[PDB]
Amino acid sequence: EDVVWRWSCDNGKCVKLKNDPRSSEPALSLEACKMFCNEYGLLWPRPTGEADLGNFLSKINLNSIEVKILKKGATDDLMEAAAKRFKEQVSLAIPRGSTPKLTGKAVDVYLVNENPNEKAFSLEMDESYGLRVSPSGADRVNATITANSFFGMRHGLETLSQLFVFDDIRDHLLMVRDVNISDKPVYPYRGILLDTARNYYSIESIKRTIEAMAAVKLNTFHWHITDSQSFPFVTTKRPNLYKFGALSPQKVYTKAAIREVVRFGLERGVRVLPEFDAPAHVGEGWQDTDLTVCFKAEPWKSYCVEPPCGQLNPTKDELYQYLEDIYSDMAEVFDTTDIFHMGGDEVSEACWNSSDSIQNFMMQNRWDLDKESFLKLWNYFQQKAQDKAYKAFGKKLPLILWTSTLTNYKHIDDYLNKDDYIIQVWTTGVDPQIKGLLEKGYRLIMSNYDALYFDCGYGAWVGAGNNWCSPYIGWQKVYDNSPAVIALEHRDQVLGGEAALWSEQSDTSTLDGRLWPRAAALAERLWAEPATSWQDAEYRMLHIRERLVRMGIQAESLQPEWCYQNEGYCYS
Amino acid sequence: EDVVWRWSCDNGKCVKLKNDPRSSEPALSLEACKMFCNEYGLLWPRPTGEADLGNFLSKINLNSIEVKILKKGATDDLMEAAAKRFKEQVSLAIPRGSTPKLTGKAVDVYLVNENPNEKAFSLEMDESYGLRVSPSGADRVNATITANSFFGMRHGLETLSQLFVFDDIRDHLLMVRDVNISDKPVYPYRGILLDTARNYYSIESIKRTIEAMAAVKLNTFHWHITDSQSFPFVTTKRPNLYKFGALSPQKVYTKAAIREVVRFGLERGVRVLPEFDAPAHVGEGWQDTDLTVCFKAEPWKSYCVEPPCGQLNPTKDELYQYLEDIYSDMAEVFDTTDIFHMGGDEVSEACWNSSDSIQNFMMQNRWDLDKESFLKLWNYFQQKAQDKAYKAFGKKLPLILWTSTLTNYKHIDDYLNKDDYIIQVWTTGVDPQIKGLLEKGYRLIMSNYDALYFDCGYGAWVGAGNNWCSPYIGWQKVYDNSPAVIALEHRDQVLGGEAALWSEQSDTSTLDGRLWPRAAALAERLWAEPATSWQDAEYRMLHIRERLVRMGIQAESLQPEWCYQNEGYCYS
Repeated sequence: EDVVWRWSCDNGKCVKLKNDPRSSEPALSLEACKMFCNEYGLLWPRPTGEADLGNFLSKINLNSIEVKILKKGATDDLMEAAAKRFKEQVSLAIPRGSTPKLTGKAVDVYLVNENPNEKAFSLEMDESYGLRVSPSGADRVNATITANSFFGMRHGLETLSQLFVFDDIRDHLLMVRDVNISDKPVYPYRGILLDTARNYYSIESIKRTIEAMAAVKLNTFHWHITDSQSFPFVTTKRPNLYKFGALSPQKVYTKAAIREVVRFGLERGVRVLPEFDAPAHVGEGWQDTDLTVCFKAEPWKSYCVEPPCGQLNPTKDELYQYLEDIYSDMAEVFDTTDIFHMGGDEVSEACWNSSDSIQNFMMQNRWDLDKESFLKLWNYFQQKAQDKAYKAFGKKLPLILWTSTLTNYKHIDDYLNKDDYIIQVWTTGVDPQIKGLLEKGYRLIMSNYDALYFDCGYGAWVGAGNNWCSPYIGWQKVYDNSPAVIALEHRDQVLGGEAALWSEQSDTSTLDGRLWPRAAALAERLWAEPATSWQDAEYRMLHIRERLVRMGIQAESLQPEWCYQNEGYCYS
Repeated sequence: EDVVWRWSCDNGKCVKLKNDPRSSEPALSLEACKMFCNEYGLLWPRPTGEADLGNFLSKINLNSIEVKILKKGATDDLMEAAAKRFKEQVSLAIPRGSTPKLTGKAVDVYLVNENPNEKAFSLEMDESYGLRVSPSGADRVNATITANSFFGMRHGLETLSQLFVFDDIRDHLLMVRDVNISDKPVYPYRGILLDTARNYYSIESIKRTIEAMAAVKLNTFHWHITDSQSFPFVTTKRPNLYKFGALSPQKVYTKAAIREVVRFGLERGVRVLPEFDAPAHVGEGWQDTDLTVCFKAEPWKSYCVEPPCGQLNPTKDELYQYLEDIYSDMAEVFDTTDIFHMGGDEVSEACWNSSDSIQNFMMQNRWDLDKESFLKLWNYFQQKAQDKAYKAFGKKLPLILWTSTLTNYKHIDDYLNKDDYIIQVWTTGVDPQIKGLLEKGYRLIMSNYDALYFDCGYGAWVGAGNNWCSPYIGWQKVYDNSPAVIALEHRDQVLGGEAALWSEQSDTSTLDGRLWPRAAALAERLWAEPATSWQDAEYRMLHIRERLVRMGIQAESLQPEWCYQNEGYCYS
C-alpha cells in the first residue's frame, strides 16, 4: 500500500511526522528531506572543494537521460563503458520492486575529458573533477562533468549518480536542480587488501568488491594472491606451484580470470596491485622443489606466526629463477599496476637457523648466527628478489614492503632507499616507527591494525576465545583514524591507506560484510580528510550502507532502520 | 584440471599426501577419508544411539535413487514433499560445477512412518528414528528409515543425506555401505530467535534460515515479530498498527507470507512460534491510540534500555481489545504453534511513573509508587493479557516469558505458576536465578547471553566502541555451553535452548553469517548433549560449514580451508 509518513527538517535532523491530508504544504519523502537537511546531502564521500547543492529538486524521466562524450581520445572505450554504466547507477536511487513514473525533465550529461588519451595509473594521476548541474531550457537539465583525466571523470559520474532521489510517496525520480561541485582526493592511494590465499574468493565476488569500491571512489585493490596456505595464482612458467598449491583445481586464478578483474578494475578507476609475499608466507605449491624450509614444521609455535610454517631458502640460486618466472607471469596479466608489493612480512629466524644448507652458507660468508646475521640474509634475499622484479616488469617501479625488523627506521637505510620502497604500516598510529620512518623521507601506506584490520573481532581459529587483534573495529574507529594526525608535517609522504582483509576467517561468503560499509569510512577519510569526526558523518554513513545493499552488496548492518528514519533519537 | 592430492587416516587425522602414480593402493579423496577417519564421519549432529558407519563406501547412480513411502496417512503430503526434497539434499555432496558419473548402484529409500496421521508440534512429540543401510542384491542399496512420527522420519532423511560423499578424484558419488543408526534428541526445544522488528528480514531469507535449521535438526523458529522500532505484522483487525508501524509498505509480513513460512517450516519439522512482546518493547504502530506511554521519551537513557522508549498503558481497558485482536490474528496464521511467547521483557518503572492516568489509577487501587506497586501493575497487565491470549488460541496453551523482575523466583509464584509459564533465560549459566527457578518446578529455555546472544561483538550502534554484550561469541563457546551442567538434577525441566539473533545490527544481508555455522553448535549440544568438548567436534564442524555454503548459505568462515585439508596442523 501507501507510505503514510512525511519528513521535515528541524535543526539538521529529518523528523518523521504524519502525512495529514488537511495540509497545503507538500510532503517531503525521507531521502528528499535528507538531501537538503544534511550539510552534504546524500553524498559519500563528501566533496573537498565546492559543495553547493542548492535548495530544490526536479522530477526526471528515467528513460530520458542521455550521456554525451565531448572530447574523444584513447580512453573512448573506457568513457563509453562508463557512460553506459550511468543509468544503472541512477536506478540505485529506486528501491527494488518500486517503479518510477516515466514523466519529468530530460537529462543531458556532458562529459569533458581534457586529456582523453591518459589511462595510466600512477601516484601522480589527476583524480579531480568539476560537477555542475543547472536547468536547461524548460524541459531539461544540463549536467556537465569536467575533468583532467578519465579517472576524475568517472569519479564525477559517481557523484552525479548520488544526486538522484526516489520519492516513494509520489513514485517520482528526482534530481538536485542547481549543483556546483569541485572535488579532488587528499590521498592518491585508497585501497583494500584482499587476502585470497588464506581462503579462496570467487572472481565474481572480487568484481563485486571492485564495484562497491568504485561507488565510494576507492582506487586500489591490493591482491594478496599467495601465502603459506595456498597458491591459487596460475603461473604458466612454474605450473606445479598452482597445481600443487591450489586448494582445489577450480580454486585458481587463471590468466583469463585475472585479465577480466584487471580490466573490470581499470574501467572503474581501480588499480589491481599484485603481491608476492616473500620470503616468509610461503608453503603450499613449493613441494618437491627443495626451495623452502620448515614447511609444516612442528611445533609450529616455535617457528612461525601461524600454521603452516614455511619460508623460502635464499641460499638456493634456483629460487631466483622461480621468482623471476612468477613475477613475469604476474607482470603479464597485472598490466595496469604501476607498483609491486613484495610483502616483507616478518621472517622467522628460528626457521632459517634450523636448516643445514643455510648454516653452511653463512659459515662460508663470514656471518654468525647472531641475528645481525639473519637480517643480512634477508637483505641478501630482498636485493636479489628486487632485481628479478625489475626485470619482470621491464622497468624500475616502486616496491612495497611491510613494517618489519628489516624496515626498522634505525637500520632501514642500510638496505633500502626511500625512492625505491614504499612502506606499508600495520603498527598503531602512535608507534615511534612512523615518525622515525617519515623523518628519513619514506613514503607510507597506512593500515594500522587497531583501526584498519577488518578481520579482527571474531572467534579464535586456533584454540578458543577470540582472534588475536580483537575487538571488532567499528566504522566509527576507522573513520576517526587520521593519517594527517599520525604524520603531521610529513603528511605529503603519506600516500594514503588501506583496509586489510586477512582471510584466515573470511572467504567468498563473508566478504561483503567484512568490507562494507566499514571501507566506506576509510574511503571518506582518505578522499576528504575531514576535520570533523564520525558523528558528523553518521547520517550519510547510514545512507551509503543502504546504497550498497541496493547494489546487491550484503553489507553489515550498523543501526536499526528506525534510527535512519528518525535522526537524532539514537545517540550516546 | 585434476586433483593431485590424496588423504590417508593416521591417528584420527586425514593426512594430505601426494597421489603418486606408482602405487597399488587406491587413493582416498578428502571427504572419503574423513567419513571413516572421524569417530562420527561427516555427521552433524552426531547420533545419540547406534552410530555404526561400517568401513566401506559404494558407488551410487545419482539418477537411480527412489524413495518409497510404506505406511500412508494424514501426513502423506508432508512425506511426499520430504521425499521429493531428498535428491536435492544428496546433490549437496557434490561441489558446484562438478558433475558425477552416472554409474553405480541403485538406491531404494524405504520410509516407515509408524503413526502416519500425526503432524502436531508438541513438547512431547517423538523425534526418534532408526536408520539402516545395507547392500541389496548385487546392483542396489536398501536404505530404511523407521520412525514413530513424520518428524522423526524427516530427521532420518537428513541423516541419510549426510552419508553421501563426492569423490572429486574420480568424479564418483559414493555412499556409506553398511549403516546402523538409532537416534533421538536430548531436548525437545531447539530454537533460533529471529528479531524482525529492529530491522526487517525478507521472507526469502526467513525460509532460507528454516532450510539451514532443518539441515541440523533444529525444530523451533521463534519469530520476534514486533518491538518498539517497527510493527511489520499484518493485523487485519487493527490495520493501523502495521500501516503506521511498518518501516515501509513493503516491509511487512502478510497473512499469505506468514502462512507460507509456517507451511515451509512444518514440512521441515520446524515450529514457527510467534512472540508479541509486552508491555515494554512497544512503540511504532500505536500512534493515535493513546494506549502507550513514553513513546520517544527524551532523554531516552532515563526511561528505557534502548531508543525509542515506549510501553503499553495497562490502565486502559481498550488495550485488551487491541491485544485480543492482535493475538487472534496471530493465532490464525501461526496455526502450527503449540506455544505462545508473550515477551515479558523488563518493564520501565520510571516510564509508568511519568504518566498521570497511571498514577491516578494506582491511587484509586490503594497502591503506592513504591515499586512493589509497579510490579503489581505489571502482574495486573500480564493476567489480563494472558486471558486474551487463551481466548485467541481457543485453548489454554503454554506461555513463555523472559527472566525479569516479574519472574524473579523469590516472588514468581505470587503471579505465575510453573504449569502455565515457561521461562526463557538470558542470564549466565551460573546465575542464582536458574537454580532458584528450577527448584520451584519451572521449565526453562536457555539463551544465556554469554554463550547464545548471536548479536554480540560488533560496533556500538549508539555512540562508539563495541555493542553491550561484546566480545563476539565463537562457536567453541556456544558448543561447550551445556544446559545439563547448568541445571544438574533438574535437567528434565530444561526444555532446551535458543540462539538469539537480536537485530539492532542485523537484517536480511547479515542473517546467514550471524546464524551459521554457530547455530549448528547449539544444534549438536541440544540434540546430543555430548560429554566431549568442542575440539572433539572441530573437524565435523568445519565440514558442516562447507555444507551450509553448498546450500547457498553465506555462512561465517571459521578457519583457513588449509586447516580442513590438513587436520591436526592448526591447533592451540
